[PDB]
Amino acid sequence: MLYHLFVNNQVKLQNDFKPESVAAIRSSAFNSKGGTTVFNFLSAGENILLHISIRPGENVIVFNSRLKNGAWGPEERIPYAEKFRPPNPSITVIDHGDRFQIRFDYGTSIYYNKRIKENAAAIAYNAENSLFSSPVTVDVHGLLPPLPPA
Amino acid sequence: MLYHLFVNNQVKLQNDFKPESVAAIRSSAFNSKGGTTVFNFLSAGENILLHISIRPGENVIVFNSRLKNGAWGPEERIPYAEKFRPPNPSITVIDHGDRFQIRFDYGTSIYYNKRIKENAAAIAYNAENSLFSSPVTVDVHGLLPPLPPA
Amino acid sequence: MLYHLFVNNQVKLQNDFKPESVAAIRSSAFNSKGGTTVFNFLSAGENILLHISIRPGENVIVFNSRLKNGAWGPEERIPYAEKFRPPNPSITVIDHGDRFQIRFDYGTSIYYNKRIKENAAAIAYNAENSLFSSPVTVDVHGLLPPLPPA
Amino acid sequence: MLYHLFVNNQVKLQNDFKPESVAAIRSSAFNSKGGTTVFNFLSAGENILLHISIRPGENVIVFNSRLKNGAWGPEERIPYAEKFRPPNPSITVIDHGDRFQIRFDYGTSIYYNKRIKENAAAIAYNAENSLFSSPVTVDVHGLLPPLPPA
Ligand SMILES: CC(=O)N[C@@H]1[C@@H](O)[C@H](O[C@@H]2O[C@H](CO)[C@H](O)[C@H](O[C@H]3O[C@H](CO)[C@H](O)[C@H](O)[C@H]3O)[C@H]2O)[C@@H](CO)O[C@H]1O
Ligand SMILES: CC(=O)N[C@@H]1[C@@H](O)[C@H](O[C@@H]2O[C@H](CO)[C@H](O)[C@H](O[C@H]3O[C@H](CO)[C@H](O)[C@H](O)[C@H]3O)[C@H]2O)[C@@H](CO)O[C@H]1O
Ligand SMILES: CC(=O)N[C@@H]1[C@@H](O)[C@H](O[C@@H]2O[C@H](CO)[C@H](O)[C@H](O[C@H]3O[C@H](CO)[C@H](O)[C@H](O)[C@H]3O)[C@H]2O)[C@@H](CO)O[C@H]1O
Ligand SMILES: CC(=O)N[C@@H]1[C@@H](O)[C@H](O[C@@H]2O[C@H](CO)[C@H](O)[C@H](O[C@H]3O[C@H](CO)[C@H](O)[C@H](O)[C@H]3O)[C@H]2O)[C@@H](CO)O[C@H]1O
Repeated sequence: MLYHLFVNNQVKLQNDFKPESVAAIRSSAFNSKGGTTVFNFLSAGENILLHISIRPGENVIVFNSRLKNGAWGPEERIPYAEKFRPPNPSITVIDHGDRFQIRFDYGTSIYYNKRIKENAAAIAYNAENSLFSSPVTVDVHGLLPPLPPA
Repeated sequence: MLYHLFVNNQVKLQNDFKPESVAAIRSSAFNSKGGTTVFNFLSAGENILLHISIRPGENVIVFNSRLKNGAWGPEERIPYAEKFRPPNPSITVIDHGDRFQIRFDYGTSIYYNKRIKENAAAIAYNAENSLFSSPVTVDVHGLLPPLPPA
Repeated sequence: MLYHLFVNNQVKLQNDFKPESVAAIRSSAFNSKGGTTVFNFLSAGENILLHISIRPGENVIVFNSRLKNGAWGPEERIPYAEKFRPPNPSITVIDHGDRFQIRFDYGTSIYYNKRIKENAAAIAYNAENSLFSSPVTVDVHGLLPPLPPA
Repeated sequence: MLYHLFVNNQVKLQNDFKPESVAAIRSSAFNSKGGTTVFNFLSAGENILLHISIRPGENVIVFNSRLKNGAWGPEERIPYAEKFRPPNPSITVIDHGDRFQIRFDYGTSIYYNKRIKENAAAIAYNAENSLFSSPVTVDVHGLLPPLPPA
């Protein structure tokens, strides 16, 4: 399923993003002078299951979770440098049941253990001066599709 | 290369769309009550190498070519019905040197012999009440990529 | 990297199967009346890092590990029924660092925590009356490749 | 549909190779010192619809056709040099109705107008000292599949 997720907006998923699901986010551009860019996977009740806060200025990517009216929990962070590949940077998220796998253009995958046991009903995209395009292309799969030889 | 082509706008290709090139156009939606939707492959001098006029009302898809300040030539047309597959309809265009191959979601390919011997420098998208989303996702290849087993 | 793995034989990998690596095994046939079929991921020292024993007669698929001249460890099982799709069944294995993910044609993935900390140097295929063809096609990737829309 | 085509043998297709069909042939090896290697697309009546003679020693690849007990027609040639990419060279053939498109690893496609109007029922592979592995992996599609971003 293809979705066009606009900045400071979100997309309501046709089906719940759950175990086996794969979300491939791709941007048509890379704005070098962009600021903090955020992607959230939200449950039907608007809980933030997965929070991805890309911070060029602070040189880190922060992962966290939070209930709608709750506080953020401990942060899991990695360095921002050498993760995205211009001019079409991407972000791939896979639900492995007990944890999410997050892959950028470079480096090894990032694994984030699930904190809120609910499936995602929507994906949000927030930024004042986005690092990526608006919208970003989002292809969501119910399971990993057949792979090309290369 | 990924591009986001907005309605009544166009995208300047990073490289010329020429023999072997493949353009995969995908829409995040299908507007059943949409009107005539148009896609043009333009040369650097703005000649319309390939004109694709999808007409739901007239129930036909018309293919043609025209120089910037010239007149349209003879039309090559096929029935509109049962070509697109909602909710993510697509259009694939391949440059085979002496002709273009155009493929929709259903039916056999359409072959259109080249009339203006120039390479395409941009792709335009025009519609008053588009049948597709805005923008549409466009992945352009310099050659056919490796194919998945399915 | 493409390999042709023959029954009761193995293939030596050009590169070590390590974190991020993906192996897509595909069969050109499905012999419904075949017997127990095994696939092993071996280390350079010939330790069996991942043993996949497909037993149609016992209606089960067994996962385990063992040192070259050591004993099998505790078994991890899953039903055999409705996992493979004829006439071209497949098995996909992905190294996630701390565990392997194994996916068949249907159902959820199976996750197997690593027990021997070494990378795989070869993949073996054993059977007297295999459920699959000989050889089976094996495409091995250093990392997940770009994914098609479907 | 996946097939394993062994040298000096052939595979009978489950479906007729016809317009829109695509056959991706891939080798698990490249024997630079091999000799002339041939691939034929045959009709049910065993007419050779498309003959591809790869001759490294003559530095040429020859295309032709001929009836089961008939004579070769006029040859269509292209240089052999820099067409294949080791260690996993490939050959892709697409049926465009009025002609076949043949693509190797490098260079532009070769187009061959159909001379015998029948669909292919089998694909043959012949060689005394093949440039490729035995068997070669062959994935046959009824139509072009969705394409990955790259
Ligand atoms: C080094 C360190 O610990 N710094 C902390 C900051 O990371 C932290 O900033 C917040 O971090 C959370 C995730 O841990 C979010 O990224 C949060 O931003 C998001 O929530 C905001 C409301 O809380 C607001 O809605 C933003 O638009 C949205 O992006 C971010 O503020 C701060 C605050 O907790 O503490 C620092 O110590
Ligand atoms: C049955 C028949 O022959 N009908 C003819 C119409 O198809 C034709 O309409 C024009 O067709 C051309 C392609 O053949 C274009 O689609 C054209 O529209 C486009 O160009 C316009 C300017 O000429 C304008 O810019 C539109 O926005 C753009 O989409 C379309 O008008 C008419 C006119 O030639 O004749 C009919 O006989
Ligand atoms: C219910 C139960 O516990 N059954 C046990 C069997 O599963 C088990 O069978 C062996 O299981 C291991 C995996 O745990 C292997 O699959 C093993 O087969 C392989 O090793 C054999 C030598 O041990 C032999 O080489 C086979 O060819 C090879 O495939 C399989 O026999 C048995 C024995 O451990 O115990 C049962 O209790
Ligand atoms: C420059 C030139 O014209 N050379 C001609 C050769 O190419 C030609 O060789 C034959 O070419 C055809 C294709 O046109 C085949 O490739 C043929 O090989 C195949 O058929 C053989 C029987 O005719 C035999 O069965 C081979 O095993 C099989 O691969 C190849 O010999 C020759 C002969 O036609 O004439 C040259 O003038």
